[PDB]
This record gives sequence, structure tokens and C-alpha cells, in this order.
Amino acid sequence: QKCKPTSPGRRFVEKVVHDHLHKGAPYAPLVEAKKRTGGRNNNGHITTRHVGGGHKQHYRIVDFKRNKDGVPAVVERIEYDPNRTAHIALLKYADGERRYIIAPKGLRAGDKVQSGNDAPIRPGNCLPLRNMPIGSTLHNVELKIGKGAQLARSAGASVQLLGRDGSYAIIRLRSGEMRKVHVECRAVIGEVSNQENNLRSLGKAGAARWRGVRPTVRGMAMNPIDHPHGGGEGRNKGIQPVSPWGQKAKGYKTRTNKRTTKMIIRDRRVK
RNA sequence: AUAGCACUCUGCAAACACGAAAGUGGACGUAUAGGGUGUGAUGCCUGCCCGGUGCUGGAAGGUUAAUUGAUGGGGUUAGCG
Repeated sequence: QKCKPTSPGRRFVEKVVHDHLHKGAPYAPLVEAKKRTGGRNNNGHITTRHVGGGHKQHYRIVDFKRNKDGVPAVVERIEYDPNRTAHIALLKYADGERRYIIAPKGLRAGDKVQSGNDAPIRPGNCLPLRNMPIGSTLHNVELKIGKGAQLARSAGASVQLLGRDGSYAIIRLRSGEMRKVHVECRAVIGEVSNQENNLRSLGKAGAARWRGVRPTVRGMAMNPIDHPHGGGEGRNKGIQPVSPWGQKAKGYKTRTNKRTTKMIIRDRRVK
């Protein structure tokens, strides 16, 4: 959707339109308060730069574990969620309990979902990787038994199931990494909704300020006391790029963990 | 500074940051996400060079630390003179 250039700040605005989303208030029992941080920790110092401001938001309690095995549920509606890029679906169980889940692509009001070993192979059903059919597209992949989904949760995300060896399943992630998972962990059929999410163009600086991003100052624009890039008469770089704390920014690898290196077989390539 | 563009790092107990540690932010987020760097709507575009410094990947050839202690040479005295 294009906006007409009636003002200079509207010339380059792109929006994604979805007419099936619910327009009313969210489901009250599943909503709680959430505060802004400003990127400051309990010492009160800034630990993440460029964070502050933005619109007030409530947190929606999303069920990532899907431990209500055996009971079918029906989708009531699809909702916008300010905490994430994907849409959410309100579920209605056969015994009156209501929960939120991440909405798979194509799920509409009136569809049926469930979880467990005996669930059918339909988008939105939650089954163990040992029971998943080989070659399927999955999302919401769990890493620790019972902890819940952690991988491939954003809009348009999906992973590919490739094979099953020993007690481990082989998956390919959307970053290009190829990895092992325990076969007992769960996953969900399908790929995540709102796949047009990356087509939007903000159009102006205020749009970023609404989402809570403060401006970025280049290190080249500072003094020597503030940044290794600071200083000089006129414009000049004269240095191999580094972070404000001296760490190289172009190609230098930073992974350190040695505990989980066995679970990665084929790295995405240029890690 | 900016919307837009590009490179690069990060598979989640994430990279990164604060702190002596416990711990906290990143985020009650999960590669369409998060950090760093440069450029700066849009239109047409963005040539040659990897010798130097850096980064990434190999090699098991040469050099090299703590550790180990084979050999060789001294000091001393039983005794022989």
C-alpha cells in the first residue's frame, strides 16, 4: 500500500494491510502490565544504547509450551501483538479454557488444533520431532525438554526437518546453520504468519521514535576521548573500524562457547 | 540526526554492555530478531589494484615456555699412600 505524497514526511511510507485481524480490545485475563527500561540495568547504567521512549504496551501471555495434550481447540480470532512481529491466535479449548499461541500462516477463525503424539499432521498442531514426518517445514522449535519453543518464532520464520539419526533429529535453520536436536523436543507444523512484515518502509524519523529507537551517532563524529574513531581535521577515517570498546567490526568472529559446539555439524559458513 | 542502502558479528545459558562476584540489561525478544561500522530522500550509477596492514581459512614443515631430568664436571671424607 502506497501513500500519496501530500507532505514530505508521507512520500515514502509503506504499510502492510491485513483485514482479518481483530479490531477490539485483547482478551483481558491474558494481559498484564509491562514497563519501559531505557536500556538500563539495576546499577542504573546504560548497557544497551539507542533505547528509549515509544508507545505504552501491554504484555500478552503467549503459551509456548503447549502442554494441554489430547484436548482439541478451536481458533476464535487472530490478533495484533505489539510485543512481536508475528500475529497471535486466540484458542478455545473443549473445556472452556482460553490461551494464546503464535499464529501459523493460513490459520483463520474456525480451524482446529491440538498437541501430543496422536495429533494429526495439520498446521498449528504440536508434536514431538520423533513423530514429525521427515522433510516438513516447522516452527517454534524447542531445545530443552519441557522448556518451550525458542527457535524460529518471528514473522515468516521456518526450519526444515532433514533426517533422524540415533536420538537426534537434523534441522536446517533460516540462518543457514544445520544443527542437531533431541528427538523428544517438540515443534509446530507450518511457518509463521505476517510474512510480509519486511515490506514496510517507515518513511520518517518519527516512525522509529514511535517504536522506541533513539538516534545513532557515528564514532567518526566524536572526539578522541569518546571513541577510537574520534578526532581529526576534516573528514578522515585512518583506522581499521572498531566498536566504542575497541572490538573489530568487520569480519572478526566473537563466538566463545565451548559447551554446545557438538550440536552444530555444518556452520552457516562465514560465522 | 534522519527515513532508505550496504558490510559484518550473534543458534540462545546469543553476541554485546555494567559489576570484584552474586547478578542485571539485551528480552519475558529468537536470524523478517539483536549488536557494531560506514553512507545518507529520490533518478542514473558505483571503474582498476589482495604487493602492504588487518580479517577469514589451511599446513604440520622450521622456531619457541613452564614441566621433565639423560649425561658431564666440581666440594666434602672412610680408606689407600
